[PDB]
Amino acid sequence: MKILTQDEIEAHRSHTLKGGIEGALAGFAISAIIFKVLPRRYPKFKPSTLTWSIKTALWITPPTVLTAICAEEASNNFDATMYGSGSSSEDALDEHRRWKSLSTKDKFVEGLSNNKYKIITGAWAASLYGSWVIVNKDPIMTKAQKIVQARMYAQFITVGLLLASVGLSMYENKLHPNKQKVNEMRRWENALRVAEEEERLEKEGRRTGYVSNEERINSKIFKS
Amino acid sequence: MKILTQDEIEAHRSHTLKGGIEGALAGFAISAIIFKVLPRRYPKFKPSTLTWSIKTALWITPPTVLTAICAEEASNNFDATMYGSGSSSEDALDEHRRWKSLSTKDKFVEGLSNNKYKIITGAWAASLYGSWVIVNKDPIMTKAQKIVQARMYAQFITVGLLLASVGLSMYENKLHPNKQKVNEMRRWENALRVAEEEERLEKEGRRTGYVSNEERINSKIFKS
Repeated sequence: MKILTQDEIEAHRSHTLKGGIEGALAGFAISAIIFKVLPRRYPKFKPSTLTWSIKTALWITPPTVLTAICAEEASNNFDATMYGSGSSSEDALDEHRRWKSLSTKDKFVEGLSNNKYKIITGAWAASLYGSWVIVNKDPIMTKAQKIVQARMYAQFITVGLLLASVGLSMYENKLHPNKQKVNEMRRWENALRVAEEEERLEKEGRRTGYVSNEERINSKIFKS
Repeated sequence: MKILTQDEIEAHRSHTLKGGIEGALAGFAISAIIFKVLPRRYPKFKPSTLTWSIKTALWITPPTVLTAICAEEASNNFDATMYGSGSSSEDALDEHRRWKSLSTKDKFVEGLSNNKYKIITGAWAASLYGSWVIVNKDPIMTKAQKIVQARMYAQFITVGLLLASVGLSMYENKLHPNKQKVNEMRRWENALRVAEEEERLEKEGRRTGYVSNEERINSKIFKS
């Protein structure tokens, strides 16, 4: 019946929202450019069906992240009131509340830091094509080992997307986005099957061999 | 007309709640019995990986079908705990829902038919082991080749589960604006990735050349 509100201060990432549209256009450019780095020099990589899978999970993130902008344009009316004197009385007390914080920078670390991480991630991708041209001193060896070696670093740089992804859904949990902890795990248990499935090819798949691999046996039996 | 009674003065769809709980305890029996039929005759194991996945999606289906019981026990009961208000359009709206039917017997086809389909489905499972006990072949052929033949009927008998599934989540959309559904396509596009992935192994498996050539190998060893 008589209950006041608690911390009902209307304030969100409206400042970063402007960048939300700039990131949507960048996702379409780097999306196709990253896949060309390898196939750019060579004609057609036989194992190109691998890089083709990740390209599917990248199209679902950019169109959904937009949900942060539509939530702001709908929540607080952008055309509420411009800047003018008039007779303000309710907003007058809004200033007495910040007199206890005395820290306006609190909102600055939210935008300023974003511009930094924004570029730190873009350079984290080009490191793959720049690592080949800048340096490349390898003798005649099975180039395939490099194709399956990429998996190693990938499995790691990949989790950076999953972890940062769930944290976005668990945040909305505050008000009432859904109910009963469920569904969420759909992407953790599902990514596990498509992952463990690739192993059946490493154990059942027949590997190759050469004159150097057979010579390594002499050093193995040497153990006594 | 002296209150002779008979058995029950009601036949609402809720009458199915009785079998709803009987199914939860029933799967526990067919669950392990169906998996033993094949490995029971085989003195050794091997294809336990293909059978371990199909059994995973079956554990989450039965615990969710219960959503129909907890919904009927609350709905007809006190839905709004605190004093919300009173009756809503559900009273005047029931007028259009009452014309949908014509006779009271219409409620009998709801249960009387459920018992019929309840048996026709139980015989579709045992048909695989009862088909082997028959034993009617003097000569013997490659067994591993038959292990991949089941994939011709399975994928078909499986779709019977997917269709009946979305039909349950799509029916709620009728009168339920609140608590919308997450994303039905979540599973279709997902069931396709884990599916097409199984083909990558069929392209590498090059044991036989063709169905007619496989039988020609018997005469090939005869000629020199």
